[PDB]
Amino acid sequence: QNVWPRTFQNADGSITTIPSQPKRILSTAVTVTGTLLAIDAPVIASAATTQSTFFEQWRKLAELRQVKKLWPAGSVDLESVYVEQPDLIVVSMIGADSARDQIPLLQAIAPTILVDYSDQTWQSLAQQLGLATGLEEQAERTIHNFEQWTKQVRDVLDLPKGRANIVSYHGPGVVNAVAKAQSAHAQLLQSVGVVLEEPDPAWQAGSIVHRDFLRIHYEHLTQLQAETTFLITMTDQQAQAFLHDPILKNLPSIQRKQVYGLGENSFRIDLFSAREIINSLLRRFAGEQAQSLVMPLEHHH
Repeated sequence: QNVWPRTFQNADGSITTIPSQPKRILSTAVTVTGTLLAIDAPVIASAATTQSTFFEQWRKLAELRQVKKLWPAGSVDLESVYVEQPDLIVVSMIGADSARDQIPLLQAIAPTILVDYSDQTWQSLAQQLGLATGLEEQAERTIHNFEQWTKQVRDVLDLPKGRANIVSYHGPGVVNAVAKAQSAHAQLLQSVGVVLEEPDPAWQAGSIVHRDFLRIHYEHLTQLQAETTFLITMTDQQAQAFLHDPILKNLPSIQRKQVYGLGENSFRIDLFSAREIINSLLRRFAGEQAQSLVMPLEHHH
């Protein structure tokens, strides 16, 4: 019968023994909280962004589930963790929201696990979170339902002819970026039928490398060939700056007026920002097939 206690494999190759199924999960990493919510884990409290907020893709869901907002990233409050009486404490390995250095102190309060969201998809992260929480079946269900959804959406979209690129636009005089072939963004769009133009890895600027984005000198933007451009972290209103950038006036996507914001929450892909992104593709490209496939933040509360 027993699958508790169990031992969780932390992202750094350490381990953490979890004596019983956690029912009071506290997240020290605002980024991880999105995926805890995605699999309906019993999260009772979560740390926040440096700006003391929950990520907007899921904030409303966290508030609805009464997830207590804790400290802003960068100011881990060990005493508030003690107060929450957690039975599982979740820490990220890499990022502003990472409480990795506090693991020894955290482990003194409750079983503390270490996960990495920076180097894998939310889906891969969801599977690991399922093991830590006994929600393996829920993780798979969430992942699979989502996959089936993208298959359904793929069938109803009427995308522009040709290819698209995925750009993070900051304008002239500054490093810009293009989504890489293995990025979560590229995989998501490809899953609903978008055919992508990939960036030249030679364009790499500086020494900071990320899984999702190739960082590049602004001047390389003029070399993009795709007939469509999707803009990271931008609304269509904000996209105007890209459309009206005189240096970019010859881009095929600008010539065709096929430049589209991926939305304010599209920097990082989790279930909820992915949902928003896919919803925007339905509304733009699926016509009156669009609405019935649009997915809410949640339903059947």
